[PDB]
Amino acid sequence: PQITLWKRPLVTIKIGGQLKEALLDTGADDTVLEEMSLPGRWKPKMIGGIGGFIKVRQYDQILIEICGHKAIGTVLVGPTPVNIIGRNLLTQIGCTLNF
Amino acid sequence: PQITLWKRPLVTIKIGGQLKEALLDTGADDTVLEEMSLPGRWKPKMIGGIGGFIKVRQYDQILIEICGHKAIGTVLVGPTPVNIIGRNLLTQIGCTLNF
Ligand SMILES: COc1ccc(S(=O)(=O)N(CC(C)C)C[C@@H](O)[C@H](Cc2ccccc2)n2cc(COC(=O)N[C@@H]3c4ccccc4C[C@H]3O)nn2)cc1
Repeated sequence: PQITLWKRPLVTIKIGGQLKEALLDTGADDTVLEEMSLPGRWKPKMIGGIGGFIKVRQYDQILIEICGHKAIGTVLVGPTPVNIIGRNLLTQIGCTLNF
Repeated sequence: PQITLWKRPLVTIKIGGQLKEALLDTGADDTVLEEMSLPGRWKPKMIGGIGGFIKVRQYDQILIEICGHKAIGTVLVGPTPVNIIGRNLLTQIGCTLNF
């Protein structure tokens, strides 16, 4: 579908058998979720944004369904104040910007 | 035009008679630029992101040209590490998300 930007581009995602809401975010290279229960191993990480840096857990090859589109890829989990879908998954679901 | 997300969606902008590069960013409600010389009055402000909060200067009704599309609107200026175009201007240039 097409989505306009008069409101936040929020979508429903399924990950780890849990349902969540997340922001389609073209300015994020990576996908970052608030703390949640995930299975398997993780690598410790740091990412920066406006405001300063956060330590996150990098999870690889995780399956995620994004407004019904499956994707598999890296998901970082940590103190973000908003669930964010970044370019690493946006490309896999065929998402593009048009103006 | 259409832009895919395998790379950062960076565009050229003109603002205050200066040329800059900026990130098309669907997860930003507002437009935020690194420190720059702007004319006229500004209001003091605070915005939050991943990482913590920043104080910014809110400038209103500023003209900005975004990859050749004019827009007029609020522009926040401050310690952001990347020039960001947010939804308040993305809608004015007719930008949309498609998947
Ligand atoms: C009040 O109006 C606002 C306008 C913008 C923002 S935002 O914080 O800038 N925002 C939303 C966010 C809090 C989820 C937009 C978001 O796309 C930003 C863009 C950004 C990126 C880098 C610096 C400042 C702004 N965003 C992106 C990410 C996650 O980013 C990454 O995937 N990692 C890269 C990375 C990793 C280490 C160091 C620097 C960077 C730059 C990144 O592109 N978090 N927020 C908040 C309020």
